[PDB]
Amino acid sequence: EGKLVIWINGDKGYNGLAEVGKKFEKDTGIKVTVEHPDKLEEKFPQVAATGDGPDIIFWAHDRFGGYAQSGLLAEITPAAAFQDKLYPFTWDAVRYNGKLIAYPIAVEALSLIYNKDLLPNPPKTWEEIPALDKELKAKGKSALMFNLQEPYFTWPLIAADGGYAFKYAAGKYDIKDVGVDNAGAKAGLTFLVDLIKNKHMNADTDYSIAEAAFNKGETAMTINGPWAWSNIDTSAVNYGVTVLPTFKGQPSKPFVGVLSAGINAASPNKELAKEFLENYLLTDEGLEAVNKDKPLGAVALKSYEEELAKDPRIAATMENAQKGEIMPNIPQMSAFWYAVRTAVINAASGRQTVDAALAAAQTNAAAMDMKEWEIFYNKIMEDFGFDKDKDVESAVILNNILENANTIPVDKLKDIIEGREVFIFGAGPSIKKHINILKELREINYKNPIIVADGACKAFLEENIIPDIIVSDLDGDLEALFECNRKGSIIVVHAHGDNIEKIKKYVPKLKNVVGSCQIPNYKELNLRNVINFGGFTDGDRCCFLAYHFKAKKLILGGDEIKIKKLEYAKTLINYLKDKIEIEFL
Ligand SMILES: OC[C@H]1O[C@H](O[C@H]2[C@H](O)[C@@H](O)[C@@H](O)O[C@@H]2CO)[C@H](O)[C@@H](O)[C@@H]1O
Repeated sequence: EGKLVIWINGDKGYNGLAEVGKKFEKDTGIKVTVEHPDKLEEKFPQVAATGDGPDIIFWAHDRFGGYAQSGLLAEITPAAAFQDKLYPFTWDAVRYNGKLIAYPIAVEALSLIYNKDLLPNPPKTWEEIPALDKELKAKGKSALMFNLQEPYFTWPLIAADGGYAFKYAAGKYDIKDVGVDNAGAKAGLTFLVDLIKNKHMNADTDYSIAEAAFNKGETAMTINGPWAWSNIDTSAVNYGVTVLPTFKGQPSKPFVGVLSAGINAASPNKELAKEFLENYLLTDEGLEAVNKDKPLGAVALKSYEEELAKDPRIAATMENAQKGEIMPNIPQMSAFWYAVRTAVINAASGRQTVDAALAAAQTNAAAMDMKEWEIFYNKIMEDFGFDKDKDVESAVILNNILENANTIPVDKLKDIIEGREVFIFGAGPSIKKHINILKELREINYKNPIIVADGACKAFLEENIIPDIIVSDLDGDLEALFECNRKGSIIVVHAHGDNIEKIKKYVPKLKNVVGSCQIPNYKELNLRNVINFGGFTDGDRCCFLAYHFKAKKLILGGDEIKIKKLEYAKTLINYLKDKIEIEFL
């Protein structure tokens, strides 16, 4: 690793980035290898978490906040002379918790691309597209085709009439205020699902299918970004780039991306990556070498944007950009994108209704997703030596057992845990002291939810306080638990590679059970009786649980492999201290 490895998406001008790398090698003899693996935004966090991966990563800024909170990105500290060369708003896109975590490259915004020969007057509104499609279908052509597998391309329509991802409240994105299932979101998605049902589009259209059909003159319109103009030029189709159509009188609001280059925190060539990006790529000569391969958009480098801003296609990119919103860079963006992706794919295929698709996305958009959990998960698994495959087998087993015996619906805990000051109790030393604080606090009518770890069951019975929820792996004294379970307590049973025995044993004899697993696949495994809210120990898992179900504020009242679990606990508890009030007792 005496050289530079660079990762950028396959739809970008990586050949042009290689040209810059060749010049870097020419002057410093440092070989530069540009790669474009599939799903690089998801592969990088995995390879980087261990110390592997490229030296420089390229992607829209929206993923970089999750990379930084995981500690995967070195902090960039360019001289003020260099920062002044880039627009300040592009720097803001890559600032996370006051630290710049990447170099901004170019502003990406989707635009409407139309065939002038097939359609010299592109439509101004979505509503008039169905009439245009049947009209074009009389000539063997379609009106519109674009990638329906990535929510990036359908979000402009979903957001036109009021849809939003996370409310921007008082200078901060409120991860609790998600707007993917409000009136506007449903309206936008419905119009898109109607387009499929009415045969104006196919739910199967993906990137390649849409690009092929448009560049072959089969469809009159597509929706894509500046990177796609290069292939359209080669296809000889006479195209134009214009403003996206309006929906219900309101403009389409595409999430605007800023292509950014992050430096791997484990890379041993940090200073080399710094000089390459600052002195080779982010120059008029360097950005253009990339731009002539595949257009970047509105570049962040001021000197080079003055020339591109004259291009009418770039003019439309910014007009569409000004009507949308720069994406957040917060770590929860990964969860939002998965939620919307699944909702669209499910509502498009008809396999699920628009109402239920968005309602499911609403829950899991703000819910912690297995993206910042992949980091903690495997870190804990090999640190203790747990068998990753056994966490699978136990999670699956737990699910099948709950399919036919004595379940409680998830939203009944949502009935308890919401807008309330939930009490979380571990088996700590001050349990009796803090339980005394709570009792005299509950004795005065401040009677709000109570979630307790397994080892605290008997510690609560003795004061005749029946916990509302109990998080347990069914390891120790189960008698105290069982008594609580029928006096009202809901039991959240957690799957453990070392607990598969007692799962099959004690579960069927319990009432009011909800499933838990640590495994991060499960959603892809399509397990519907278990859930991974996040967390390692019963204590911290209680916190993820209350958080997962929209709890206002947490209130807590609780051989090295015993000391090392208490560290992951505080590690994971501090993780949520920036997402929910966490007042200790
Ligand atoms: O579809 C969700 C996806 O949207 C964006 O991905 C864009 C990216 O910004 C573009 O530069 C280019 O790579 O096309 C992608 C669409 O497939 C977000 O940047 C990305 O995080 C998100 O998952």
